[PDB]
Amino acid sequence: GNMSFVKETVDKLLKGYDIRLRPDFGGPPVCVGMNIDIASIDMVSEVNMDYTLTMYFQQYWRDKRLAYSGIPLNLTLDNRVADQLWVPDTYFLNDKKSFVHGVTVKNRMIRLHPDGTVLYGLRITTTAACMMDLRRYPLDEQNCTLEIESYGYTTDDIEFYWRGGDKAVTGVERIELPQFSIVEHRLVSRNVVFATGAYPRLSLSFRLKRNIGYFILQTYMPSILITILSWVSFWINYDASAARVALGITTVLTMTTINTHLRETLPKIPYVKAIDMYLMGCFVFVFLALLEYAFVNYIFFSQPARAAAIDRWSRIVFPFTFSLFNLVYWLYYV
Amino acid sequence: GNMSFVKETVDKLLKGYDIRLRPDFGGPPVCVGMNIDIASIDMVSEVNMDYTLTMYFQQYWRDKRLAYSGIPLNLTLDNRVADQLWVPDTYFLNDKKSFVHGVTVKNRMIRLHPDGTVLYGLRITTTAACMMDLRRYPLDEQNCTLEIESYGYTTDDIEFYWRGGDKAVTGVERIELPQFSIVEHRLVSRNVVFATGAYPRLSLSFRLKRNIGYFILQTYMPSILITILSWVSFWINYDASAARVALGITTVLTMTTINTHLRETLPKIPYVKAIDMYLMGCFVFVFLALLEYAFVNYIFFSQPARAAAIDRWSRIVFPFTFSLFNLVYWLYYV
Amino acid sequence: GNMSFVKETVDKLLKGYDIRLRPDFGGPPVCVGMNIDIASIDMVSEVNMDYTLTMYFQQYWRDKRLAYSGIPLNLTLDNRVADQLWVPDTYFLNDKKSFVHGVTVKNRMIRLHPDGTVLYGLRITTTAACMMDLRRYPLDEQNCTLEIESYGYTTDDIEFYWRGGDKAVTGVERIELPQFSIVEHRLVSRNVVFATGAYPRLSLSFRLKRNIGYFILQTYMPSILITILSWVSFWINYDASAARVALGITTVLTMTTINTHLRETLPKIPYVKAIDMYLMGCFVFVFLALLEYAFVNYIFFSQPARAAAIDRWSRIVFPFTFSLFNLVYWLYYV
Amino acid sequence: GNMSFVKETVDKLLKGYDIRLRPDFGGPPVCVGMNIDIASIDMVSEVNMDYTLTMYFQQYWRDKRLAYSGIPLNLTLDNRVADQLWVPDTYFLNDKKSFVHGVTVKNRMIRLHPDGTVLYGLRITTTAACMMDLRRYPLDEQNCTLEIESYGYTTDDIEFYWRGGDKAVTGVERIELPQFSIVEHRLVSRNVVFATGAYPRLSLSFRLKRNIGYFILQTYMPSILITILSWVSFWINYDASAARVALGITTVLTMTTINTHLRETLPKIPYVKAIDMYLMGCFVFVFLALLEYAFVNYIFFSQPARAAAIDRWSRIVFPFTFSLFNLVYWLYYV
Amino acid sequence: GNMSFVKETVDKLLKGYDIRLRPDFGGPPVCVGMNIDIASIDMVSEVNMDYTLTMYFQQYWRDKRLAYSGIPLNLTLDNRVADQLWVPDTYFLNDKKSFVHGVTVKNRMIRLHPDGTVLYGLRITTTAACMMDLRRYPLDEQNCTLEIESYGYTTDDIEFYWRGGDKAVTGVERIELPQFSIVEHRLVSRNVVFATGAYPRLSLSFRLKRNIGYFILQTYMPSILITILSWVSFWINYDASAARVALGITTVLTMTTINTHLRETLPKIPYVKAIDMYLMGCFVFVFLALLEYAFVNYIFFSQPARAAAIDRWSRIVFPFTFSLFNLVYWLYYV
Ligand SMILES: *[C@@H]1O[C@H](CO)[C@@H](O[C@@H]2O[C@H](CO)[C@@H](O[C@@H]3O[C@H](CO[C@H]4O[C@H](CO)[C@@H](O)[C@H](O)[C@@H]4O)[C@@H](O)[C@H](O[C@H]4O[C@H](CO)[C@@H](O)[C@H](O)[C@@H]4O)[C@@H]3O)[C@H](O)[C@H]2NC(C)=O)[C@H](O)[C@H]1NC(C)=O
Ligand SMILES: *[C@@H]1O[C@H](CO)[C@@H](O[C@@H]2O[C@H](CO)[C@@H](O[C@@H]3O[C@H](CO[C@H]4O[C@H](CO)[C@@H](O)[C@H](O)[C@@H]4O)[C@@H](O)[C@H](O[C@H]4O[C@H](CO)[C@@H](O)[C@H](O)[C@@H]4O)[C@@H]3O)[C@H](O)[C@H]2NC(C)=O)[C@H](O)[C@H]1NC(C)=O
Ligand SMILES: *[C@@H]1O[C@H](CO)[C@@H](O[C@@H]2O[C@H](CO)[C@@H](O[C@@H]3O[C@H](CO[C@H]4O[C@H](CO)[C@@H](O)[C@H](O)[C@@H]4O)[C@@H](O)[C@H](O[C@H]4O[C@H](CO)[C@@H](O)[C@H](O)[C@@H]4O)[C@@H]3O)[C@H](O)[C@H]2NC(C)=O)[C@H](O)[C@H]1NC(C)=O
Ligand SMILES: *[C@@H]1O[C@H](CO)[C@@H](O[C@@H]2O[C@H](CO)[C@@H](O[C@@H]3O[C@H](CO[C@H]4O[C@H](CO)[C@@H](O)[C@H](O)[C@@H]4O)[C@@H](O)[C@H](O[C@H]4O[C@H](CO)[C@@H](O)[C@H](O)[C@@H]4O)[C@@H]3O)[C@H](O)[C@H]2NC(C)=O)[C@H](O)[C@H]1NC(C)=O
Ligand SMILES: *[C@@H]1O[C@H](CO)[C@@H](O[C@@H]2O[C@H](CO)[C@@H](O[C@@H]3O[C@H](CO[C@H]4O[C@H](CO)[C@@H](O)[C@H](O)[C@@H]4O)[C@@H](O)[C@H](O[C@H]4O[C@H](CO)[C@@H](O)[C@H](O)[C@@H]4O)[C@@H]3O)[C@H](O)[C@H]2NC(C)=O)[C@H](O)[C@H]1NC(C)=O
Ligand SMILES: *[C@@H]1O[C@H](CO)[C@@H](O[C@@H]2O[C@H](CO)[C@@H](O)[C@H](O)[C@H]2NC(C)=O)[C@H](O)[C@H]1NC(C)=O
Ligand SMILES: *[C@@H]1O[C@H](CO)[C@@H](O)[C@H](O)[C@H]1NC(C)=O
Ligand SMILES: *[C@@H]1O[C@H](CO)[C@@H](O)[C@H](O)[C@H]1NC(C)=O
Ligand SMILES: *[C@@H]1O[C@H](CO)[C@@H](O)[C@H](O)[C@H]1NC(C)=O
Repeated sequence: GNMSFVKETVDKLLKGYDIRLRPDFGGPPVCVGMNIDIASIDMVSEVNMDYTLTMYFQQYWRDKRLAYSGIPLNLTLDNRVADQLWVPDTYFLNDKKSFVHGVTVKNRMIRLHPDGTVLYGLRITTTAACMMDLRRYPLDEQNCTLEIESYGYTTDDIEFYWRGGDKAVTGVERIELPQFSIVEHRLVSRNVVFATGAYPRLSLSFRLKRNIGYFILQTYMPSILITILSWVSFWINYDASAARVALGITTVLTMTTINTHLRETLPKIPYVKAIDMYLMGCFVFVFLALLEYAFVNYIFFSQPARAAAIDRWSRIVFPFTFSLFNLVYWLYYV
Repeated sequence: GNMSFVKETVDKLLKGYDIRLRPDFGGPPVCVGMNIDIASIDMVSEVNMDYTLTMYFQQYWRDKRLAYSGIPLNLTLDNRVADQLWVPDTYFLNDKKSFVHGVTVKNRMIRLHPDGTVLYGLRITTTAACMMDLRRYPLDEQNCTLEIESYGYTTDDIEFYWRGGDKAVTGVERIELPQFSIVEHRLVSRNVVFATGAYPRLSLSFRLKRNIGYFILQTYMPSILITILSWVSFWINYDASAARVALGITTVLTMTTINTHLRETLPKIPYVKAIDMYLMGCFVFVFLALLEYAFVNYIFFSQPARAAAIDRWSRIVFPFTFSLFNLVYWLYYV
Repeated sequence: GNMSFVKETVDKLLKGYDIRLRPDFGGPPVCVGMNIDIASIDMVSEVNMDYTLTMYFQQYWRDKRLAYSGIPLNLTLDNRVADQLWVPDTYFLNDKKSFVHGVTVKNRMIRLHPDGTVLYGLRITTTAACMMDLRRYPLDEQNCTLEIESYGYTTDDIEFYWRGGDKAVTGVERIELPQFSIVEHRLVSRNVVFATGAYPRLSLSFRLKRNIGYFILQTYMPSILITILSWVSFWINYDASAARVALGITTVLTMTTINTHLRETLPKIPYVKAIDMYLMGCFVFVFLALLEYAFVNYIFFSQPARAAAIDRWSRIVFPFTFSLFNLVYWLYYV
Repeated sequence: GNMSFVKETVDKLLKGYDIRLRPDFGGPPVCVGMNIDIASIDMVSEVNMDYTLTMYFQQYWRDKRLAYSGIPLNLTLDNRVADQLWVPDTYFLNDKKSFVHGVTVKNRMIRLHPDGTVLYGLRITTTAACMMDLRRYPLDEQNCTLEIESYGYTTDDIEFYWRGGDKAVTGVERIELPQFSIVEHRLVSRNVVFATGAYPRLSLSFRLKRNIGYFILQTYMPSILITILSWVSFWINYDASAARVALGITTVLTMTTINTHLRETLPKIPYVKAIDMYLMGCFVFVFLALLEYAFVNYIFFSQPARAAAIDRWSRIVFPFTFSLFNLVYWLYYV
Repeated sequence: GNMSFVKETVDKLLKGYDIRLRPDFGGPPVCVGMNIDIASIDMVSEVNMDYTLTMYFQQYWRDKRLAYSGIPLNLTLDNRVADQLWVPDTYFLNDKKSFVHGVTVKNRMIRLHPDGTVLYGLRITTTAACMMDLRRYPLDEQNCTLEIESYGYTTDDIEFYWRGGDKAVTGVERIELPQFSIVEHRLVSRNVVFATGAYPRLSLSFRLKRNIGYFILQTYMPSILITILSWVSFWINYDASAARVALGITTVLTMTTINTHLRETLPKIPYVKAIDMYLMGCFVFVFLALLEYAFVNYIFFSQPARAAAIDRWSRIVFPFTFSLFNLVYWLYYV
């Protein structure tokens, strides 16, 4: 109610307050509770192995030196006063690049409570590093984490606990990933023992299961249809060598074009993937079909009956072998 | 007219002023009237799901600590004095990267009125996230919003409203996006009850309808023409096996190439859209035409009359099926 | 010319000087002459509809409060003194991203003259926004401007004029652009009546004409060559249908490939372009050629005389129709 | 355990501490031990010949001006006090771009010991430059270094050394790169004599060996298969001129397409590489095959026995010559 | 060397020192000797027409106001002290983005000598604009200059010179450009008479000659081979019309594909280049070959002897004309 009285109280609290000293200095470690409200996951990139995360990050502790009485109201002070208070040396272990928004002001909130309780909130957009195993891509299921740790202090000086247990991290439900779909998020709290000593550690881990419909429609289906078309050559009269040659080589060319342009579109992740195995299997299949036709034409003149027998045998073997290969591929990667 | 008198008045007003105290602290919430004058909309990135906007953002309120007498003319102060007054902690809920233009000086305006009225203007460019459902793309209509909220204060301390009813936001017609076309913009003034409590909320949302002519001329028309060309093989005698084989397979190759180049040129949004269904339908059609020719060629030796009848049936079946497919597609996506 | 005396005079002038108060407060508006010396127009990006510019921008204005006497020289002070003066709130209406170079120091020059006049120069690299009309691309003629306006002051307080008349802008001739040749630059001074009174406005506009040689040699010529090659099928014995089918379909494939690759190379602005119209016209022509050949081959057995007549008439019509289409295209767009 | 007593001790330590003077200024050089704990290696781009690194950098030394007695605790101070001390002018010789993360605070640790020993830690993400000789790419083996030097001081003022011997650098094993695989890291400590004087110099070097399986699967195998397909025309009766013409020319087109697409997908370093030699060799082989068929067709009508002999000799020579070329390629570059 | 005495000396020197006043203000100009030690040149971009350069920039002058006595040893100070002295307003005329490396400390050095001599060192990376002409690309040879000039002061107040003559710039030998090869570097010390007076201007120019082997292997050789293959149709019996038509049209397709892929790979610089003329020439050659064959086929039935004569004449005319064109081209650009 009295602006001047509140100002006097705040100035008295700030007077004699040494920001260079943590609260309860020389005593038991000060516990800090952390709450994360994930506004949205911006973008996941396999090329850079990173995901952009936008969130509200709030820390909660108690500083005795800041305890004040006579004003029952919680004091949500202006952000600019935050520079005048001790704050935890919280940082994210695996953020490649992070920043705090500043429009129209720094997205920063300080709230004091009569018992000396301090609440400090930030709005952070951080690009965290998530190493991914893409052997089973695009049928992959990644597990991307965000780590939180104190920088200078140890467990003897500061301890981290999740504020609210499994309810501490909110907003997972409303996250919209156009390509992925969040399956499960977990919170872990523990201590990491470096050679220097023990440090607090908090981990927020999501598991993301990748959508597959787009890759089935746009990637696998063209290859399957090209492989099927390659078998048209079998039901062709052997005398019409020109048409069979044109069909086989054109299907091979189409397979090469789709493979290379998919590689161009798909991320440049340099190692083997399931999609690569399937595409090379289809390519080997069409190549073998053309080779079989060449063998048929070669032995066609000497033993036409054996050539016809080979052609009709391939008419069954090639679709059968392709189906068997597809069954093996789907079982292995599902 | 006396600059010394004005300087004395300003020094008196700033003397003892506490930036940490909102106007009428401990009393009624302070009303804030916000206006946005949009300069232009830069880009609408579907890949990153965000739009870039530039606007003059003005906040209007009253602070009694700044009321002065004797000077009828309003005080248009330098932008640096804004660092010494109190300003609302306005922030944007769905922004990813925003900044204030500072050339040549920071684009910040402070205007004080004799009755303590304060007007505070910025020139802000922001990249606001906007989740897009591109299933009906490119025939889709999107709805991109901009949310404005007080980061620290609650509805008990501050209240937002649009200064000027629905005339608060201007320049919508002056926006000229080459790609989209603005349909309707709405201003919403509400309250949101988070776990902490109630916050004001001002939402300015546009609905954009994507222009279609470019995709009609550049994407659908070539696919339709290739589909039509695939039907040429029907008006060919079965003897010209090489001719029909080459025609069908080259139409298939052309379809694949145009599909791949459209996929690469179009945004890499990795899920099924309308255009992809259309392209796969056309590809299925050319595949079926080639397969039909193969079947006719195989059965022509045994039952030439039956094969000729099947071909002449296909001559009309294929265009009819394609027309039905197009009708179904263009009803399902209109 | 004593260094200590000069320092004392400068301190005295800065003593009792209020930055927040404009000169001639509550009196005549302060005139501000402006000069621009353009160093180099970096790039003109059509995709982002913007252009990068680098220039020397100088503001020249009288100031009674800074008048000094007894020193004949015009003081040239460090940039770090400019923060202690009053400067006009000049900004640019349509700069997406503008900044001032700061290596090895801020490119800011302050010069004071005994009569109280002040010269203030900056070196600025600004990315201005230029909305382009590409309906006649690449034969377009853009008009890209730069607007200069006061931010918080009105014409009742500050006036902008081009100091030097039509010569106030220099270095336009030395500008070099890979794709454009500057035709004409214009300077305009006016006052724009916003809601909050009038505002001074200085517009500097350029008209840019796009070079056509690269597009002619790289886009239109190959399309014309393939169009001509389409007619080759006309001077072919129709009995050998396989060769003609291959020729027509492969010309269509080549046309599609070049069209897609030009789409990939050319900017991705999604609407109608003259180049697009030309490419679609050529594609339509080759498609019609293949269709005519198919119809001739179909009717070749009913009456060879009619087929030969149709073929020989096509040999005349298609070059004639193509020439007429080219005439229409080059006359409509020029 | 006395807060005010420790504050007094810290103020006394900072009382008269001159930052601008090195410890023991004018006396023996101050030995500085350095440790690096590498968090991760972000990426290794050959396009810019640079790799991004992130690590904790710790400097350990002694300053007599910062020695305290009576307080057994190691004073772990706030980061903001680091600006009031002296720290070595350590810098990296080849950092194109580097920064210190500031979320949630600048990751800067200051720790003081009773004996005046100071430990100073930073979390640095940098972009080191690493020139690469990719002639043997993708079978290359890069040597990428990070060099550390004093910017202003000489060996007479400061002497860098590795703290704790070769164990000064940790986290090498935890580094994971999708494409490479660390073989060995080395630490070098020395002095470098310039014209001005001798500078201490530290060097941390990595030897990265590139993974080869991805390119075997993606690039070499398609080319080998295309070469084998080109060989097919040898086992084709020379009467089928159209068949062999189509086969050879289509194989050439396929080789061109894969060559161009692989050149685009691969990094754009503009000089010769082993993979380029391999692709040009395959192109040479397919060109020779088509030329051989052309010669056989030309001489076929005159001396058919000679033409058949040439074809059957090509049947053996071409696979043999290709095997020899592959042997040369996989012996020289391995 | 006494710490307290040195600190007293430094404080005395800074006592009353005015940064805004240049040394010998109002008197003779102060000569500045500048050395540049180039560490590396990152990249040269034709798309942006600029080169990235990292260097040590050392200025050398004398300010008697800072002259000290009694300390024979030279002094080296923390970079922060540079904020309290006078330094020249040096800048680079043709830069686009420049920054002083600031890890760990700002890469800045200040050294003082008893005679008042000041040495000032920066570690600067800048992207300098170099207007590159690429008519003769890739056989071109560029001349890229970095200009250095004062901003506010003129030749009356300050003069620029190279400290070390032609040895002022070092490290040019160590520069490693994979794309280019440094041929010569020159230093000039001109004066420029702008409308505001005469300014010093130190120019450092490089001449870079582009390495060409990569383009010969990857760009010219495929075109030559395709042109050669286009002549295969000449050694084909005219009866086999299908084979020759397919060969010609497919060679045209391959030429178009390689030209388009080169366009995509080559920098988007939109004006005619030597490589474009060469590719257009090759394309015209294969187009004329196909046209000649078509004319031969048309005239074959009426005058078979003339057709045979034309076919046998082309086998020499086309290779001879192509060799003549190649001679003209490779003599024009070499
Ligand atoms: C992505 O992948 C990471 C791993 O790389 C997953 O993170 C792991 O999650 C599991 C749980 O799912 C964690 O396991 C937990 O470890 C805690 C710490 O254990 C240490 O300390 C204790 C003493 O305090 C020692 O005894 C122990 O040996 C370790 O040194 C435990 O306290 C937890 O116990 C809880 O669960 C068990 C049952 O599993 C119960 O019996 C307990 O009562 C208690 O409830 C638990 O064991 C593991 O530590 C995490 N890894 C790391 C490195 O911390 C992510 O979960 C995954 N992402 C997703 C979305 O799942
Ligand atoms: C893009 O998509 C967004 C949603 O994602 C759309 O935003 C919605 O816009 C509509 C209006 O078009 C909003 O509806 C309005 O909400 C107001 C606020 O309601 C709250 O407060 C009132 C009290 O003030 C409470 O009674 C109520 O329970 C809420 O707590 C209402 O005041 C508005 O009332 C109007 O309509 C009613 C009838 O429905 C009339 O009786 C009233 O007189 C009045 O005319 C209205 O209901 C909606 O809230 C917005 N969504 C969200 C999440 O807030 C955008 O409109 C869309 N883009 C475009 C271009 O349409
Ligand atoms: C790119 O496109 C822009 C427009 O989008 C062009 O800018 C226009 O340029 C023309 C000149 O070529 C400008 O026309 C001039 O406007 C001046 C301002 O008029 C206003 O203000 C005055 C008071 O100051 C009012 O009286 C008046 O009603 C307006 O409100 C006039 O003063 C000029 O008049 C002079 O020339 C005319 C003949 O043209 C004479 O009759 C007059 O006596 C006088 O000498 C003139 O009319 C126009 O205003 C500009 N646009 C804008 C928005 O300002 C660029 O030129 C174009 N780029 C290129 C390269 O051409
Ligand atoms: C990537 O490439 C870099 C080079 O570009 C490699 O770095 C080199 O590593 C070697 C070691 O493997 C370094 O060699 C060492 O140099 C030290 C400095 O030499 C000076 O001082 C000595 C006296 O101490 C003088 O004799 C000498 O003339 C110099 O003035 C030496 O001190 C080292 O000596 C060690 O080995 C010798 C035997 O060879 C022993 O007798 C010594 O006791 C001692 O153990 C050693 O010679 C070399 O200097 C590094 N290069 C540079 C430029 O410094 C990287 O190793 C490479 N990457 C990988 C992964 O290997
Ligand atoms: C890239 O291209 C630029 C030009 O665009 C080249 O820069 C030129 O470099 C040459 C030197 O290589 C410069 O020529 C020299 O200029 C000096 C300054 O001239 C001014 O000052 C003198 C008085 O001091 C006046 O007389 C004169 O009018 C000018 O006002 C001269 O002092 C030099 O003279 C010396 O050499 C000449 C022969 O060249 C002798 O005859 C003289 O006796 C004397 O020894 C000389 O003329 C030229 O000015 C530069 N041009 C520009 C625009 O800066 C770059 O060199 C080129 N890149 C590379 C790698 O070469
Ligand atoms: C100081 O400023 C005055 C005022 O601009 C300069 O006087 C001008 O001098 C030029 C020639 O150099 C004349 O063409 C102008 O007409 C003069 N203007 C006026 C108002 O007198 C003077 O030259 C400047 N001197 C210095 C050393 O900068
Ligand atoms: C302005 O007010 C000051 C302070 O009262 C006074 O000293 C001065 O004379 C006044 N000047 C004018 C022009 O009114
Ligand atoms: C010039 O200034 C110096 C320093 O203040 C002073 O000692 C000297 O007397 C002055 N001389 C004149 C002529 O003003
Ligand atoms: C703690 O420090 C305060 C302030 O210096 C002092 O008054 C008090 O006596 C000290 N107490 C002890 C036990 O050192």
